Amino acid sequence: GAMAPSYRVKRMDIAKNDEECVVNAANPRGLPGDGVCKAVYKKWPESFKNSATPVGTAKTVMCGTYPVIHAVGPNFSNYTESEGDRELAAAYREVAKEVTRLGVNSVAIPLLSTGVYSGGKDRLTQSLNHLFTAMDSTDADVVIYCRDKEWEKKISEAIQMRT
Ligand SMILES: Nc1cc(Br)ccn1
Ligand SMILES: [Cl-]
Ligand SMILES: [Cl-]
Ligand SMILES: [Cl-]
Repeated sequence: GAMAPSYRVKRMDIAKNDEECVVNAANPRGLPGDGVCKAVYKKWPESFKNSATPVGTAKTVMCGTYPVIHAVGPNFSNYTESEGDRELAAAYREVAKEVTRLGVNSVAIPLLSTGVYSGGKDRLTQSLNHLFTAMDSTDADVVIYCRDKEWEKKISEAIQMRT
């Protein structure tokens, strides 16, 4: 565990993270995909061996000894708001199980279902709150990666508001 488990946010490529493992915003078929998934494929291509896993689940594959936790958030184009909400919460619970099982002291994590799976909606708050629900009982240092300056501000504010 981390000595004083924390949340942090950084605005940069999750492929350049400084943590002991990474969560991929994966697709169910283990394809190279777009956005976070394509950056992860470029950095850790070996981790996409048998990475396919259903919506609402996480599957870890090692790239050398570095764990890549493939977390499949729902595509809100396909799911109802209600079913999508349930699957998004579930993907993060499976990430918390994997992070715990791996025994890491830190994890780099994107906001699931906020990009091309958002169904063209702003899901920062919805995705972040599910992240907190899952990860709050873990003792890993959590570092959330984003690319948008205003998202960075909002995420930082949401973290600081609970400290
Ligand atoms: N490569 C990336 C892309 C996004 Br979106 C967030 C973090 N890292
Ligand atoms: Cl960068
Ligand atoms: Cl996404
Ligand atoms: Cl972002």
